[PDB]
Formats: sequence, structure tokens, C-alpha cells
Amino acid sequence: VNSFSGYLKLTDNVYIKNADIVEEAKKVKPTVVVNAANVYLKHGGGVAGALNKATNNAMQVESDDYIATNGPLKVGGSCVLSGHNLAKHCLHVVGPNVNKGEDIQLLKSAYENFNQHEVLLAPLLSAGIFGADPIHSLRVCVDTVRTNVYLAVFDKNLYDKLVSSFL
Ligand SMILES: OC[C@H](Cc1ccccc1)Nc1ncnc2[nH]ccc12
Ligand SMILES: [Cl-]
Repeated sequence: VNSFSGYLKLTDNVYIKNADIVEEAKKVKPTVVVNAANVYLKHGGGVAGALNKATNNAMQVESDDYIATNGPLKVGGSCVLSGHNLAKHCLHVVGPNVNKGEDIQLLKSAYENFNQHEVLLAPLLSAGIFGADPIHSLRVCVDTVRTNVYLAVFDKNLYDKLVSSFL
């Protein structure tokens, strides 16, 4: 039993809810919140920009030190950093950004990072400003993640289409 509330159960391990991931993380304080990161951990917009704003830019400061030490992430890769005031940890995961021409096949690799954590609060990878079809992203999530994932879809209209169209 966990403290996530109001989700629809898509599968044995995948749940979905119309919610602002920022407000969800603040309420639940999950062990792991997933960020829709880029390889530079530049959290300028989308989910990343909003999560960073909620940390008063502490996420960006920590991320800049991480990049200075380690260099950029790989597309499809991840790193674990602090969750600041939002969660214990933040799993920064880089899904492909179609608006950069990045290979969409890497979306499965991106979701595989979730399997290293027993329970996660997450957005749909490569959705929003990363340019992928959120319906496809949900399918890859369900077919790749085996740990317990609580998906937050900010857009209510998009949420209804994902649920109604889910096979
Ligand atoms: O896939 C991630 C989606 C992308 C999206 C945004 C808008 C319309 C359609 C798709 N973004 C978010 N999901 C959950 N919480 C969020 N907080 C801020 C952004 C955000
Ligand atoms: Cl977005």
C-alpha cells in the first residue's frame, strides 16, 4: 500500500491520473520523481522547467555540478540526483526529442531506467515538447516498465484520449 490516490489502473503495475506532476510530488513526496530531462540537464521548459522552478532552481544548481563533473547524459540514459523538496530522489531520464530528430526507438531504453526503482511518479517520456505521440509513449511504458509507475498527465484532454484509446 502506498499514498498515491485517484489513479486509474491500466495494468498490474501501470497507473495513470490527470494531475500536475509538480503538485503531485509535493503532496505525495514519493521516493522517486522522474524528470523529463535532456542530456545537459538544462531544465528550461516542459516538465523539467516546472519541476526545477518548484525547487527554487536548486535542481538546476545541482545539475550543473553533475554535468561539470560527468559530462552529458546519453539519449535513453538517466542519472539519480536529489529530489529536493519534491521527493527523496529525482531520476532524470532522457527520452528522445523528436523536435531534434532523435531516434524514437530510444524511448524503450529510456523507460528501462524505471525498472531500477520499485515505485516511481513519472510523466510520459518524450511527450509534450519532446515531440512524440503520447499514446505511443504510454504503450512503450506499459510494455517496458515492470516496477510500479504512477503516471501524471497534466493535460486533461490528453488524459481522456489516453484512457479511452488504451488497449
Ligand atoms: O509528457 C509530459 C507532459 C507533456 C505535455 C504537456 C502539455 C500538453 C501535452 C503533453 N508534461 C507534463 N506532464 C505532467 N506534469 C507536468 N507539469 C508540467 C508539464 C507536465
Ligand atoms: Cl512538456
